[PDB]
Amino acid sequence: SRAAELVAQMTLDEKISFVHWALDPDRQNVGYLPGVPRLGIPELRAADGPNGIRLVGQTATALPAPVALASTFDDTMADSYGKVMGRDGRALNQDMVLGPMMNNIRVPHGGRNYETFSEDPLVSSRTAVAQIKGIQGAGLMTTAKHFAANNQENNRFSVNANVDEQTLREIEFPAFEASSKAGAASFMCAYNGLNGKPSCGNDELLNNVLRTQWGFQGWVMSDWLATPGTDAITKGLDQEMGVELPGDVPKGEPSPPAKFFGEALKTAVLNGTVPEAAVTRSAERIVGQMEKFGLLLATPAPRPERDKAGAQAVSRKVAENGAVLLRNEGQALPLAGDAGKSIAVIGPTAVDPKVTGLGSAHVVPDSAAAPLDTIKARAGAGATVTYETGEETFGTQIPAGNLSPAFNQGHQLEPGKAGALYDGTLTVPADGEYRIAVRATGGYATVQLGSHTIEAGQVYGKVSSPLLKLTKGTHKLTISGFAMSATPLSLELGWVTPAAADATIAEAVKSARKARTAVVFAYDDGTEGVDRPNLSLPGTQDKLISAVADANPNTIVVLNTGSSVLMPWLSKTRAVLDMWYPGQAGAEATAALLYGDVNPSGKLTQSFPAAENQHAVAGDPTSYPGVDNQQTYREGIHVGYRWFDKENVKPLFPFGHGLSYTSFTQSAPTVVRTSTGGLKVTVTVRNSGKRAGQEVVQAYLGASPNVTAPQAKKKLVGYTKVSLAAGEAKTVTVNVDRRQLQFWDAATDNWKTGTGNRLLQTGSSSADLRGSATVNVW
Ligand SMILES: OC[C@H]1O[C@@H](O)[C@H](O)[C@@H](O)[C@@H]1O
Repeated sequence: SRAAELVAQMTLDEKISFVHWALDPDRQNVGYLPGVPRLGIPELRAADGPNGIRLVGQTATALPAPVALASTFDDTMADSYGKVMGRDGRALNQDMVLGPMMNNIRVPHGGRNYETFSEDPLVSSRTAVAQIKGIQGAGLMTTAKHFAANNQENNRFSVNANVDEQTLREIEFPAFEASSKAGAASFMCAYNGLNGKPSCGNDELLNNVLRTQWGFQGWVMSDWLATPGTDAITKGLDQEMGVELPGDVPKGEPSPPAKFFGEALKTAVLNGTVPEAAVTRSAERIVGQMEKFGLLLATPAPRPERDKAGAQAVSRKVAENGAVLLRNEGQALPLAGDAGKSIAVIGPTAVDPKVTGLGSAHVVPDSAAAPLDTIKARAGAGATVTYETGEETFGTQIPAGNLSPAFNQGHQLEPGKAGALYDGTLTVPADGEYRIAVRATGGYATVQLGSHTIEAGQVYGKVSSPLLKLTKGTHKLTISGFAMSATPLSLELGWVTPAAADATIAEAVKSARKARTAVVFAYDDGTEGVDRPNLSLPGTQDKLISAVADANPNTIVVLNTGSSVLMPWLSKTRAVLDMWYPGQAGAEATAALLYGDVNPSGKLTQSFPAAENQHAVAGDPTSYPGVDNQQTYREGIHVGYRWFDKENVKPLFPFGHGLSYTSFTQSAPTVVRTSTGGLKVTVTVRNSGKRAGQEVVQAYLGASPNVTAPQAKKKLVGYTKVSLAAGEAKTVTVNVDRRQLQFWDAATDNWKTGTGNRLLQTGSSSADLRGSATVNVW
């Protein structure tokens, strides 16, 4: 390997150039390094993110949400997803993607739950490794993130999470451990603290666990402005990400200075307070990955062009395989015969599709079809398909009546500039619930109305419009923002009053009375940076669905929601199809699933609570979100379905749930120990219905009678998805790795096998387990 010898030839300045990301000269991505031309080491570029390459001013494939990929329960889908991402990044001049994210889904409100995989470590580990191998086999480096315990957005910049060792080793770490062992090029350390030190300054995490124990060969970068000090380079952090940015920086200006790993690091090396060996080691790790990826060849592999058609096909297939049919009463779905030829489509995401979540993972595709249009196509020319908005997101510009001083709507700022924008008062005509709508183009704005903060700008979608409970009278309103370099910032301030919502609802209801079938699209607003304030659909969408389902007895809800959501209207509907955020081909996939051209086969990767405050972290500020910047993961390993099982609570929908348009039968499982002490579980699955479909056979193991440490009531220990023609049977193998039969023994500081007679259950969801065997584990 040449990397150590090349670094040995570098000056201290040349070494320090690798350890802090600078701005992209092209002003598109997250970070750039200049390399060292005299040594044949090229530039390095990194872009977000976990569901496709995000570049300012350059579109790329917007894949379905990470949660949708995980809900396929299919490692081959993750491989395909990764190959598309890697090829797009290579084609678009990048060398790394900043993903995947693989934090556990712990908090139902967690803003970024859409951007990660599961509440279960096995599903997270399998999805992460298959995607990383796909991205890296296409030539692009990955960045497993956010190491570790970044399971919420609330106060992520300052909170410290105290997590016991067994919980870390069994729940949060497995996907990172598997990603390290699969050769992920890099890790990104988390904003939050872990067990008393910032993750990005935690030697136990980044050196002892990650390197001494797991053997990680790559480098660790910080999250954006998460580096805690210059000394962090001696604690396992190799690379500082972030600089101060008023907003956008024009092309041709210098990159703003690094805070801790630039000038300050040079000063600390030259005065002896940081060993030069630490800089050398970090540069060697980076350059070693560049070598492994072929970047140090005198003549490197030529970059590919985009394969837009193949990317569309994979995006479609993932959405078709990860959508979850939650409810389907009396074969309401698939739509067929007259029921499929007279439809009232309702909801804003039927015409402005919900393609990706909000935040750094947001991707704008070249184009995305509208579900209204793909439903119209599929229903056929003879059909009647109507459309009503149902749920307005902007409403109308707030009357000048209600604003003091008046707000100058529209143009705010000339390209480049930042500023305060507005300092004034909003007068509310009547106590009620109002959407307050902010529509920014050409930059970003931040609106503070009373205690509420609203961010608006491209990664936050076309409009930001939270429903706020406001009393009659005045409320403080301040605005500020910034323009991008090419484009002035323009900004509109609107509202949707209670009356305006009722009128839009009534118009939708009328269309539902007229059609045989009502298909209501409903969406949520999960974002990086803050958690959802509650688990309900935002706005007035509950009231909409309830009114439509009261008026039409054939109401189907299509969810474009990133995580769990409450469904108080559930019993009034006949079917609910969860498309997650389904990516650029989501509309095509949605029409195909609705008509049964594809048979739903996704399963949930997380538990949906039955009530706002009944879930694993509810009712305890020291567990969520923390107090005085401190939280403790008091549930331990009993998170997600493990918590519902421990507490004997029935969730709205359980882990592993997902219906099909066909039926399946399963035999009892047969089990044989493998040569490594794992298990090979065999189940014969028959499609006993009339349609081809896929089933996911899930294996759960009960507690060892020989272990006194915490154990889950049942643990997912393997799964295998199978495709069956109508009438067809296949004998399916479910592999159980030896590690799944073990627990983390916080005495021995090591894995220990949980021996003795244990219950093995097989079936098609955590709540539909028909097959069983006693397994004597040894
Ligand atoms: O965009 C750069 C980074 O921004 C941070 O706010 C996010 O936490 C990271 O996931 C992302 O990669």
